[PDB]
Amino acid sequence: AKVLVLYYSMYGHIETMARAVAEGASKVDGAEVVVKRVPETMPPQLFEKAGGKTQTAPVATPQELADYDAIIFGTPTRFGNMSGQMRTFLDQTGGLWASGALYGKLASVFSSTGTGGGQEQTITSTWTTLAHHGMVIVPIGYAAQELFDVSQVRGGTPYGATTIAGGDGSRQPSQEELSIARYQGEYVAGLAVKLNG
Amino acid sequence: AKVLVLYYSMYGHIETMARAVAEGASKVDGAEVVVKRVPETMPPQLFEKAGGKTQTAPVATPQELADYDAIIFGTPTRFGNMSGQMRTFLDQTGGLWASGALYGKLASVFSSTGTGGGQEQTITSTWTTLAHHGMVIVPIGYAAQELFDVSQVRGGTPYGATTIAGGDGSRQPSQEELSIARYQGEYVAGLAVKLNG
Amino acid sequence: AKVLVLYYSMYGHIETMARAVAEGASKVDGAEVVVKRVPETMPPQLFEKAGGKTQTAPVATPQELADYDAIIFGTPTRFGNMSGQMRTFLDQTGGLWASGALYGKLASVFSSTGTGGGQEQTITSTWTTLAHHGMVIVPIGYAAQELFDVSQVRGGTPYGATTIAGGDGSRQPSQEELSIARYQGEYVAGLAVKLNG
Amino acid sequence: AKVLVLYYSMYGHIETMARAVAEGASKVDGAEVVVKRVPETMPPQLFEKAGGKTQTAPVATPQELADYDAIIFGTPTRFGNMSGQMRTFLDQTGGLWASGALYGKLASVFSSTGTGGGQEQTITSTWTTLAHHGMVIVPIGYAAQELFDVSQVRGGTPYGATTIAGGDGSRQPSQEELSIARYQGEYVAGLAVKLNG
Ligand SMILES: Cc1cc2nc3c(=O)[nH]c(=O)nc-3n(C[C@H](O)[C@H](O)[C@H](O)COP(=O)(O)O)c2cc1C
Ligand SMILES: Cc1cc2nc3c(=O)[nH]c(=O)nc-3n(C[C@H](O)[C@H](O)[C@H](O)COP(=O)(O)O)c2cc1C
Ligand SMILES: Cc1cc2nc3c(=O)[nH]c(=O)nc-3n(C[C@H](O)[C@H](O)[C@H](O)COP(=O)(O)O)c2cc1C
Ligand SMILES: Cc1cc2nc3c(=O)[nH]c(=O)nc-3n(C[C@H](O)[C@H](O)[C@H](O)COP(=O)(O)O)c2cc1C
Repeated sequence: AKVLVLYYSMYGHIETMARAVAEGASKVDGAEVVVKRVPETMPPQLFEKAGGKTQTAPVATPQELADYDAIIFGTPTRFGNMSGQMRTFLDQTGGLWASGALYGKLASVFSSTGTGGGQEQTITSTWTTLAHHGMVIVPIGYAAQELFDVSQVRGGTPYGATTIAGGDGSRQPSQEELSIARYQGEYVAGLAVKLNG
Repeated sequence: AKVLVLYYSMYGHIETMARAVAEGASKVDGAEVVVKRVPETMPPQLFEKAGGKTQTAPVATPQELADYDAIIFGTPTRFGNMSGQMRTFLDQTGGLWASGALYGKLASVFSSTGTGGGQEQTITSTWTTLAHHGMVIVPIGYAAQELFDVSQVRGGTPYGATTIAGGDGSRQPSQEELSIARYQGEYVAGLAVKLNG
Repeated sequence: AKVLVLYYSMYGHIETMARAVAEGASKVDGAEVVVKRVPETMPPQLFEKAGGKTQTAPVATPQELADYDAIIFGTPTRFGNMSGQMRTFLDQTGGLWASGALYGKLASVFSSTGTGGGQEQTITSTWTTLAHHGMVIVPIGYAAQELFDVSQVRGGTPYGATTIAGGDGSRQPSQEELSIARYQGEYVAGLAVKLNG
Repeated sequence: AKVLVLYYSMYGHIETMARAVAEGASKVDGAEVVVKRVPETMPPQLFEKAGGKTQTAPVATPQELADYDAIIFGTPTRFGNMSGQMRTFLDQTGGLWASGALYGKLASVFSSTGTGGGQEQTITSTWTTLAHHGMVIVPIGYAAQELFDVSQVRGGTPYGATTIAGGDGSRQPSQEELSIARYQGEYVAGLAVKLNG
């Protein structure tokens, strides 16, 4: 089964999560795992001035999403929705929609926020779009034990992995957050192989 | 694979839809299909005096949900949520949650409304609960061609089948609506057999 | 203006929050503030055996909601929805709906969860029902400074105040959580007086 | 009071609805109504070649939103979310967010879809973003009697006005749909004047 980890990141938090998701998915033998980012929509000069992070991941095309058995989408929140960059990219999948190209493929979502608020809404609003394409939606539930720990500030929900970046973006994804992300990658890839071989 | 069509219906619109879902599911070789309703929560006298419909489907226990590979949940809307009956029943699945009993099982949802409003929100808000149980959520997308037909008033969404009961409850599920319902059962039962034999 | 704080609580977390909300609302001169609970739906013997908390607040009727200019709803989560008790109560407001009795009245929501997951979904899914009644929906945004603090585990979202009860229910609402709850009460009551005098 | 009808439209269906919203709002004595569109994000050549409609409304800046007492947002759906154009624009309101510039301002939403699916989710997912800004969210409920009419295919929800463009975009907003749109503008403008003079 082929598993695409497709993400948008400005300051690297989602990028770090995406690598963890891919690390989990890769544990599944017979899962072929690929990490790509959506295009930046900001002018390059404004991106740089804002202190955005340069990223090694190849830039995806909308069309190539059809090549995968499972797609795990990562996006930071923008006021409780996916980012404009991820939205713009998904708005370019009308050809895929019309051909039923993503129908029955697995979909799962992970997110990042500054201070936690909107992390659930970002994931479930993204599920809406996945459903229009007839993708099978994969939440993570409470298999990841870290979800029971309320001793430290941490992202992660039953809807999908998340990270808390801090108001000023200075936090890095924690061990527990990354664990949950790895689990989500393992679980989705396992399902993809179960379904598609 | 074993498929439970689990529903609440007061006036029979969801009951009718549930039978169509079960019909569709039973078309799949290897699928064992069972239809049950959740308990009424209204006092029986008030149920009858409001004109509630007597139903032949047996009443489910929370515990028996563990026995199935796929559960297709049907509920009328109550102001854009699942009904109190369905909510009260799902509130009794804490034991199943604690044991991971529904984890990884397929889930899908169908709804009914008087005049359309809330039919999407009923489905997607039900998905939230399914996700807490770690169920794999199955939307129907646009595979059912009736979804393209805007020439007549018609339930059905990419999130799941729906029916429009009319303001006074006098409408009966239409052929197009029942077709989408059958498609949903068949599709989900197919996935269930693919995953579980 | 008359402000109803209407809540459901099994173990007292929402009850504690509700009192804080009422404490905030009462700071607004010319706001008349009342706290009531929805009926328990569990058999009394099962409630007691589960270690449920007895509560002094009077039990509301559905009809009396019409008497208020603003209603602030509190409910614990059940898998990312409002509780069956709150759902059952709201399912009894069909008379109010048909008469437009809650139309244009202010609505706001607060929630409680064991470990955080579902706290956003509980609030926004509740908003759906409020919208069917034509209630004006009042989120709190980020006026409450505590929402910026990620140094300690704490509830509170831009959608409404929340508390984290812990997996075993042993946590009590924190100073920061209660502050946010008080703010929500103050803010809603201020709006109610602005609108209705 | 000042009312901004802020919209995105590619083929004019939301543009038509926006004009009706503005018509309704202008009926309120004391309401100053302004209609503006968000910037196109598609390359101009691709916009034209796809048959995009030239529009007379001026393009808004993020900054000018601060000048209004009520903002009524219109967007077509993109797979059950707001359009990338509207998302990209709202993503540029971080400055306004940081200063509390939209806090306590009225907000309301209207949508358009090809065949109905996603019209509710578009509205409610837009509400999420409004809530992060602390805006007071205004659904329309069932005040508009057309919402009771299931005899013809018709947009409109208790969450806000909608229109059905048809699979091929050839439908024009109907009289019933435009009536609901006008009602929404009038209602929101009335609240704006009540609160702000
Ligand atoms: C336009 C905008 C909107 C934002 N909205 C929220 C929000 O609603 N809640 C939150 O906690 N953080 C919010 N943030 C913070 C971002 O989610 C955060 O910077 C992002 O998760 C960092 O991930 P990245 O490093 O992968 O880009 C917002 C930031 C921007 C620029
Ligand atoms: C409490 C209550 C709330 C309702 N809310 C809505 C609603 O938001 N939208 C709608 O179209 N119909 C609404 N209705 C209509 C029911 O959804 C409708 O009667 C039901 O779908 C019929 O299905 P059934 O025959 O399976 O019971 C409501 C009915 C009741 C009793
Ligand atoms: C049926 C059931 C479902 C629950 N679902 C969740 C959940 O999804 N997320 C969560 O963090 N806690 C969940 N809990 C915990 C409750 O939300 C928690 O006990 C409640 O917030 C306590 O508030 P109270 O003291 O006011 O009753 C659930 C508890 C029960 C009994
Ligand atoms: C990328 C894309 C996604 C779309 N998704 C949906 C959809 O989920 N449901 C639907 O009914 N129409 C969908 N459509 C149709 C648009 O919502 C429709 O063309 C729009 O409402 C027309 O409004 P406008 O004339 O103001 O641009 C989609 C169109 C595009 C281009």
